[PDB]
Amino acid sequence: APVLENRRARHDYEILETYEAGIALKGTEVKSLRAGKVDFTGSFARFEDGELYLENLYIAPYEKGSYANVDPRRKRKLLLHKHELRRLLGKVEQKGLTLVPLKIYFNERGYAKVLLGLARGKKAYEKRREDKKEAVRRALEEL
RNA sequence: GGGGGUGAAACGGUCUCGACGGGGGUCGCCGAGGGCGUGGCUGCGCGCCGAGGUGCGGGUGGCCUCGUAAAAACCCGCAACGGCAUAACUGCCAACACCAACUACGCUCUCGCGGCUUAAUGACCGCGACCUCGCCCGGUAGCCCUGCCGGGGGCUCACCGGAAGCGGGGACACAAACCCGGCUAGCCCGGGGCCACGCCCUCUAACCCCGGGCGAAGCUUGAAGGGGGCUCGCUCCUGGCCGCCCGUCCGCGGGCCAAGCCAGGAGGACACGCGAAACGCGGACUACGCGCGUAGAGGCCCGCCGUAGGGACCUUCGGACGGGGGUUCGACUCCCCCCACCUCCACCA
Repeated sequence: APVLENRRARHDYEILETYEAGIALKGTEVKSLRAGKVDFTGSFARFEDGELYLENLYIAPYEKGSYANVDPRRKRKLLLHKHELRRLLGKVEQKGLTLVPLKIYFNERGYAKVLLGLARGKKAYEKRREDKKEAVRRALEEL
């Protein structure tokens, strides 16, 4: 369906700030999300950058047999002017509240976008002893 | 085996709200103290020799060219530089140290009886020692209080000793081999007077200090002065020397002074100064030597905004429907047409 979502932050983690970005991609992914595939892969980013390069994300290839696609979890440009794209960047390197795809989707005109945020929900902070039990019961179920 | 469903949530209005990459602006980064001279000064300039570099340069012999000409080298560096990146740790496998129960501890440092400190048990303390040390009194040797008034402070186990008082043991680690407290160093022999409006003989000082004497030998008082003994002119300052010629070199000329002498005067010292004159009109600047013309890395102005060049950035404009060509804003669709993988079709050798 042309609006779906990525639940890897909605029972697992969830957001502290939300943003969205258009993502150019080579047409070979379009029918698969428009029909009904979704993703849950761990996106990351690396970002001493002018824009904000996302690392990893499946829209899925469209398929019958082999088709003409190339792996979707490659780098993609992210639409938004540099200054407020630096607002999405503003906390991305804090290693604890971290970049997540929230909802892959298309706009009304059929071009692809991703709702994005920065999130946590397992533990108050990692690498502590105390709150790891809440990261394996609770933060794989609730939020 | 081929033809075609189809790889899009819109017949076209399909301008992902917003990326990039060319613009519109910039103009700071950006081969640069935002400049450069195709130009000028001082009676027409300027020297008496000297410049240059390999890719980018530190260094280095004046290699060498060689004056109508400021024209062609090199050892070594730059080469060297050990650059990773989120949101879920609790798993695999590992460990920790002194004493008097007893042999010195209260026992220094060779012996002998009691005590009783864990039984320190004849070494401590109350005491019995040859031989040495100490207190306390006496002597050769040591005495640099060398005045009197109260007391000649007064003697050292050094060299010898327990006698007039006495004690430990092989070390009880000394103070006197020079001392306290009062009168001007008294009592008294004796040296001597200098420096600050120059000093002292006279003076604020019985003239005096006090180095010093009797158990053994020689420098001052002064805060102020008329005259004298000392090194003095009381003490200093009035005119000849000297310092200087004004863009680089000078034609034509030549006086005075900050200040000591030789030598006269003036105030109370050497506490701080009484008016004749050092430059001025010009003679050149290779146009009077070797030379020529912008000499060849002096010193300041005058004239061209030196280009906005040399660069890279924002927003903003141009966008990914499997690719690939039409094209009124895109266009597997409206149309030509390439590949996946399926769906429909005329066949045995």
